[PDB]
Amino acid sequence: PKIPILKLYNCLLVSIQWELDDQTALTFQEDLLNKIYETGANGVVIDLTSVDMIDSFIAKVLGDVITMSKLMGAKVVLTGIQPAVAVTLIELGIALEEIETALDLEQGLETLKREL
Amino acid sequence: KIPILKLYNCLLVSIQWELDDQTALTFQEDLLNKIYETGANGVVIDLTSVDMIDSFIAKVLGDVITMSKLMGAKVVLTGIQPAVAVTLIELGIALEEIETALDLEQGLETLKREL
Repeated sequence: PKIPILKLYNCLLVSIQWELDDQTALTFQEDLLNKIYETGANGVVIDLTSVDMIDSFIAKVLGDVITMSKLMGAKVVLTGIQPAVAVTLIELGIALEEIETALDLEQGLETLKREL
Repeated sequence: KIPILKLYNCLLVSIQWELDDQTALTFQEDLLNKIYETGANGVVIDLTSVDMIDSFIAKVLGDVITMSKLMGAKVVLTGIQPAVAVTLIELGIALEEIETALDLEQGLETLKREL
């Protein structure tokens, strides 16, 4: 079940809306970077509003895809992190300081535009 | 399930899968619910990645557009492929009422302009 990526002008929009799977997150990390490279988008906003909990594997995947996307030249934003997910990100801890984070998808896109 | 994004007062659904008849009704049921929950005035359905479609799914696509109008939301279809265009015409669903655009951004633009 590939997770979709939306291209809106110069931004990539992602919304995860189900329990993530180790095998799925790896495909998502693989797919997002290709989409950045194929489209040359300036910014990505990843929505985890519908993600109840995550594992350490996903946490590392999520942290790496933020770091990798920035290297390819795209500023990244996370939105909708729930308390359960926030705890696991802190506990590894993949709460990278350079994580620009937002409360909601709209706000993240707003923050994304003002950064650029 | 098919994910649906909410940007301000608009719904963006992109179908990057291969949709069977089972998924289409799930989509129809979920989209009409999403409008009612969100209070969205417009929705953009991107069919750019849909290689082909069948007559049954064609019909649900036409019903979704017309049903969402009744709820008060405007529907724009984007990225329809030639193969899909043949099937849509074949059923006769293709009406002047269907508002359509080439890609998601143009479809979203057409939406804001008419609201």
